[PDB]
Amino acid sequence: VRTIKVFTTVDNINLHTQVVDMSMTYGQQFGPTYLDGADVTKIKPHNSHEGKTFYVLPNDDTLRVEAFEYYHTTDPSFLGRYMSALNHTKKWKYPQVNGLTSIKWADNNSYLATALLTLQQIELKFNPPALQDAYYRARAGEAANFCALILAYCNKTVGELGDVRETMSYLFQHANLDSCKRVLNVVCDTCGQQQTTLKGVEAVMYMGTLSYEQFKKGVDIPCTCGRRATKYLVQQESPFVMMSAPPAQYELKHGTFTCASEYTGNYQSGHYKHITSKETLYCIDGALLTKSSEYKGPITDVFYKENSYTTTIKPVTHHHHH
Ligand SMILES: [Cl-]
Ligand SMILES: [Cl-]
Ligand code: NA
Ligand code: NA
Ligand code: NA
Repeated sequence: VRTIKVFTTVDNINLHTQVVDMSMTYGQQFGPTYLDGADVTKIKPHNSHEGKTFYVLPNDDTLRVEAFEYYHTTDPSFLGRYMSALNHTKKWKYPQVNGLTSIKWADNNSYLATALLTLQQIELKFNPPALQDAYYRARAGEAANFCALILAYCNKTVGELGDVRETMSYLFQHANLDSCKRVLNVVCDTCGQQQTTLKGVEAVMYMGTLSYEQFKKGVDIPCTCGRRATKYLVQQESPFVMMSAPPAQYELKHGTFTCASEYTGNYQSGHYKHITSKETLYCIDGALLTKSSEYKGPITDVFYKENSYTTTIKPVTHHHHH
């Protein structure tokens, strides 16, 4: 019997010494097994494998705890999905574009590029150590592990079409937003008013208008007493807000927003671009960069800086002048 020593892991930090029989596959001994993303389940150990680290699934109590502590998931397919994605994302390129880590287009990944660019411009701290560690590396230019984690957390495979709003939602669900608070009021014709308080992810996301200013002034909505009704922002406490809507032609004005995403083309037949407001408006499209003084396009998501906002207008005034 010929053997080699290898290490198994679920978090690539805590290692577990193993002695493997070179006459059996990794799968026969460990279950599903990966070497830096590559599936070696059906491969028998090589001499060159000695001392190397292999990912396995969290198939015993120790690994189950290590994987939960690192990733904050007990989804049994998570490690396989992460490794499957990493085998691709490690071959992607991550150019620095206008000082930010982007992603060269591959595998329908434009939604990931604009999400990654956005993260580098808003204040957001991740909760799972896995995302903390990988995002730090991404900021330094080595974003393969971070991108593979995004795929795994969002349950998207490489090549699958993704939505930026949904992707940000998943990332925010794995981020510390406990201090974020939103208070809204709805004026329902002359039938009454209703205030609502939102926290965390729900305090920083809105679907229906791209304009933060319009949300402060008021948006028209239905209520039980008709379509003469107005919803507006009373109070906001957060370091950013994200305003989203179905793609529509929209003008982005320098200095009035932080960054945005555009979706050109048709449904499930299109492409995302990133627009960032710096000294001028830069459009980052993967590895590509252009500039303009004004930008108009089919915008889907706009990000704004915030700290603390409180309205200085009474309900009836928003209802009648928004
Ligand atoms: Cl972080
Ligand atoms: Cl989390
Ligand atoms: Na950030
Ligand atoms: Na950086
Ligand atoms: Na959270």
